[PDB]
Parts: sequence; C-alpha cells; structure tokens
Amino acid sequence: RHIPVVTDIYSIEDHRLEDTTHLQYAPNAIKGSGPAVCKKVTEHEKCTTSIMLTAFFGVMPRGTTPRAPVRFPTSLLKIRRGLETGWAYTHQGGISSVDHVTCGKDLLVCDTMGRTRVVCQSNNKMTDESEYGVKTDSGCPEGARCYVFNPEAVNISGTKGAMVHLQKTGGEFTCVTASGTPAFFDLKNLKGWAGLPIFEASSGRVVGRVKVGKNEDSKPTKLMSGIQTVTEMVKKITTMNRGEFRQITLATGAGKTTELPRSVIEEIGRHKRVLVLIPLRAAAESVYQYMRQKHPSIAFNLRIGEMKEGDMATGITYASYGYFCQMPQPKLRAAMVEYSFIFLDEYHCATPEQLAIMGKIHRFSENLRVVAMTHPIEEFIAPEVMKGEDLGSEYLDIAGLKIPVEEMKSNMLVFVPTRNMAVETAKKLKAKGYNSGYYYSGEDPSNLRVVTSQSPYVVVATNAIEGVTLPDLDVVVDTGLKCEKRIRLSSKMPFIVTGLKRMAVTIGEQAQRRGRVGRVKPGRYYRSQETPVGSKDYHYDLLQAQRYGIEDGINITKSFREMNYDWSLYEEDSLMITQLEILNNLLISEELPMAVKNIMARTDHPEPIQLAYNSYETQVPVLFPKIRNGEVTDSYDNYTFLNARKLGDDVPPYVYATEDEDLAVELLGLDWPDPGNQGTVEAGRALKQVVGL
Repeated sequence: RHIPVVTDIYSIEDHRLEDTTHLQYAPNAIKGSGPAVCKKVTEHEKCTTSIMLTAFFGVMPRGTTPRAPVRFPTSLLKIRRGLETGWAYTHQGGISSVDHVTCGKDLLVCDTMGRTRVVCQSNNKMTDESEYGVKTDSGCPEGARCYVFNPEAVNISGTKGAMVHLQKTGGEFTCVTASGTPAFFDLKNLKGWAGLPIFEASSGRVVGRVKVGKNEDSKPTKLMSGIQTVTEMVKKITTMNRGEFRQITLATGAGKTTELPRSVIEEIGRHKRVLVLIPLRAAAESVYQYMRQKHPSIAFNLRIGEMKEGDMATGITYASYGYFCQMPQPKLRAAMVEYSFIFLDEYHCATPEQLAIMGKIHRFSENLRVVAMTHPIEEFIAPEVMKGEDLGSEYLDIAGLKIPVEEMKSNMLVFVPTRNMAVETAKKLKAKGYNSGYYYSGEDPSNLRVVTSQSPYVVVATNAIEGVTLPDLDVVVDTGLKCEKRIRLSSKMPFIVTGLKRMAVTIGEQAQRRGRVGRVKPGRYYRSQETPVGSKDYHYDLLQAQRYGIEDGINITKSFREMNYDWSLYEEDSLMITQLEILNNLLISEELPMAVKNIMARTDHPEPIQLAYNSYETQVPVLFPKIRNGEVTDSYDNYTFLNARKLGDDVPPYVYATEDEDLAVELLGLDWPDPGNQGTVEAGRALKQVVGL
C-alpha cells in the first residue's frame, strides 16, 4: 500500500583498483582479488523529508513537482517504503528498482530541489522490476566476475561501502570472496540490499539488479536476478548443427506451422524427418491434413494417440506435446534424436505438456536442432457500472461495463473472465430481448452458428474462444479479465495452495481480444480500465508439468529453469521458480508408490499431482466440504478411486491443497497439521532459504 520514499542519495563514480579485498562485506569476520572498476561514494545527501512520511505511509502528498528520472547525479538511492527498505539506481534511461521495494509506485524525493516525485513508467511484479524511465541493463557474459556495492554496509576494514563479489554461473550469481572462492551470507545479512545494481567488474557496467537471495545446504549463497528474454530465414535454420537453438517470431498469417517446416524439409531433403509440436490435438490434426493435401510431394505423419512404438516415419511429423509426455525419458530421447529438426510451435502458451517437454528434451539438447516459433479500431474505456444501479436509456450493463445501447445494433463479442459471467451475461441479454449466445472451454463451437446467423448478434466468451468464427464482427467489449488457476507457496503446510483466480490478461492477450475486429471492416473496442500485465504467469502449468518427471525422477522445474536460461524464452519469477524447485525435490525424493501412480492415471480428480505430493504425509485422500458463495456447504465432490474420508474434525497433513480446501478448514475453525516426515520438514525449512531481499 505505502508510498516509497528516497531517504538517502549516494553519488558514486568509477574507481579502478588493483585489489578489492579490503572492501569486501564479511559479517562476523576478523583478520589477491584481481582488478575491478569499483564504485566510490562521492557525496552522501540525506533527504529532508517532511514528517508529513506519515502521508506516504498513508499515500502521496502536497503539490509535489514531477521530476524527470535523469535529473540526478549518478547515484544509488536508499528507499524506505513502509517498514521495508531497498535501493534504486540511476542509469541512462532514468532510474531502476525492484517491484518488491517500490510496488511500482511513484517515488517521493525530497532533494536539494524540494518536494519532487519520480513517475514509475513500467512495473513487472513477476520479474520483480520497476522502471522510472526505460531499462538499460547490459547483458552479462557467462563466467564474469561481478559485484554488488552497498554504500551503507561496512567492509572488513571497518569502513562503510562494501562489496559482495559474485560470479555469473548460468541463470544466477554465485557469491564468492574477493579471491573467487565460494562465500556464504545469511540472508538476514543481505536484507535491504534489493534494488542495488549488479556491476561487471572489468567494466563497471550495470548488468542486473538484486532481487532474490537463495541459500541451499552446503552451497554458496546465490543471488538471482532473473534472465533476459530474447521470410528468407529458412537459410539460417538450415545451417544449424545438433546442439543449437533458434527462436522465431512470425506473422499471424505466414503459416509458421506450414511453409516454414515445408521449406525446411525441402532444402534438406523430403526423406529426412522433421518434427513440429503443437499444443492442441485438434490443431495438430487440422494442420496435418491442410498440408497433406496441398503438398503431395511430401510424406506427412500425425501423432496424437497411442505411443506408436519404434517410429522412423519419413517426412514432416505433426505431434502434440502430450503425445511425447507418455514416453519414459530414454524412449523420449531415443525418439527425439531420430529427427533432423524439432519445431516448438506456440511456445508462448506454456502448457504443462509444453513445459515438461522443453525441460525434458533440453537435458539432451546437444543432439538436437531446436527452433521455437510464435482497418481502424476506435477504442474506448467503458466505465464500471454501479451494479444494480440505473444507467439510463442509452447505456446498458454488459459484463459490468457501461456500453452505449447503440452498439447492440451491431455484431458484438464480449470477453468475460468466467464460465458463469459468460452464461449469466448471455442470459440477461436474451431476457432483455437481444440475440445473445455464450461460449467457454469445452463447449462445442458449432453451437454459435444459430446465434451468429441472425444480426445483430452478441457472443459472450471467455479466453477459450481464442478457433471460432464470428462473421461480420463489429465491436468487442473487453473486461480486461481472465480466470486461471494460480498457486501460492509457503514455508507452512500446506506448502502448495492452488485455485482459480480472476486476473488481468496479458498485453498479448489484450491484443488478440482487440484484434477480433478491424479485420475486414473497421472495428470498435470498448474495454475496462483494467491494466494488462507483462508476462504470462505459467507457474501453475509448470506445477502440473512436474508430473511428467515423476517416473524418471527428473526435477521438471529445474530442467525447465536451466532450459529457460539457455533458450531465453520465458520471464522468470526468481522467488517462485526457486520455491517450486525445492518442492519438486521433495516430490522426486522417493519413488512414487505404484498404487498412487495408477490411481493418478485413472482418476477424474483434476489435480492428480496433489495425490503425489500428499503421499509424503498421508495415503488416505480426504473429501473436503464444498464451498458455495464463500460459505461451507454440506456437499462433497467425490472423486474416482479415492476411498476418501470426510474432513469432519480431523484435517489431514496436506502438502498440497486447493483454495476451497484451505477456506473450508479456516471457516470451520480447524487447523492444518505440521509436517510429520523429515523429508517434508526439510522442504519447509529449505523454502525459508529463498527470499526477496
């Protein structure tokens, strides 16, 4: 809630040193580094902030002059935001910090320049970055010696201004002494360092910022700062050798799934084998017969069913990722290496089967060539409707948004977050007399042909609508919202809690929504003021993907995180990815009882991995009382083959629980048990060893 306040501004400048040993942070210590472009504090100014901090602790004050983020000395800015502290730093593009220090709110700076405010221009709570300006961090070469300099911390020579030395080791920084040997820091000793820049020692260039600190038994401390995401192009794909990767962005019409693999199997030879992976079985199948006809010269194969043992089919194979998740790892590798090329289509989707397959094949990637691919519209902001309040005779409530009734004479698509909103909106629009229909996941797309035949129509849909055909579409109304499973992770059992949550769509999702119109005629586009987020949050799907590693005892989360650093495809939540990795270790510490793996395979339970995780504490699944409208009912969602027990008085030691299960426990005044097995205790304690700093 609170407003971040700059309390101190430390001006700095480069300072070449032959040896930096005497500058190194070393809590609790007593009694050769190599050179570095060090940082020297040049001046310390303390902000004069008027105790009217109370506002800020409340929220922003007075008539505070806006200030461009360049109008500072090259400096490190000490920040206080409520009870939390952290840092920000100037660069060419302005000032950068991390979301968990600033919450993406404007800075209050009380300078030798008066009451000023610096505007947060972008914020990503997933990557933990906030930009007061535009990001300018350089890339870091693997292996580089780097450091973090804290102008307030005391070094081993009793002076203030201390360095934590680092070495870049893949997707993280390993803490080292000034002489390069591994170093341990209690995370409590690095608290308040987040937001500080990370400098490359040979240059002094900023190469990242401090976000997350991770300790792990008998290893050196690691700082995690995330990763940086990265026609006549078939030539570059054809030069590739096994062990190389290339990412492709292609237009929504260049048939990246069609001509690109076809051109490639052409230049290399129609006898070779190319693999193309697509998320949905339907999309793989459809493409496989649009290509099978139009290109008679080339053989075409399709894999969406049973495992097809010993397969060396020639030509282009279209397959679903799920087809290969059936395979144990040596079969998967054996099959995977027999392709010349592997195309990963629609990688932005980050489905569980996608994430597991990309993690799994990456463990042997040195034998593969992998390519990953992905009129005027008048826009308006519709205001939130008071909900049960009158709006007038020329506006109507559509999905909680004030829309002028005149649009109802047009062909409308409404984007709604939930199943329920889609059904209820379509229904009140018929009861008020309009030609409405609805669509959500698992519905059959043919059922809209009776709505869309009769203009004006209005279709109300979730994100599930986007392969469907809305003829003569004029206007889109967009809540800005979607409804997906989300996870929250904790050091207290249950460590894992999942549940559906309404959330803002991504920038890319919002674009596809807006892009339903303006296609053959001009379009109109009404949207809420809800703000789209930067990255698709794939952690729930990554959680579910861990399943495909149980058989082979592979930590899917860690294989994914290493893959992602190599191929630079997804943004990283360093805190959450690390927490998921630790829990994934617990999942694969012992082999799953066969009866569990079977019950998982035949159950209608929607999160089978929940039984895998909970087997570490209990073998009897429990039936929790259902929730309806935030209250505990007396119904029970019984599940297949789970000889469960009613919760009643005895709440089970779940490692993994749903939101409704957790809500049920809380409403009943009950308590979740503490871990009973030493593997589960140890996971809980290792979860305490990653923190936003």
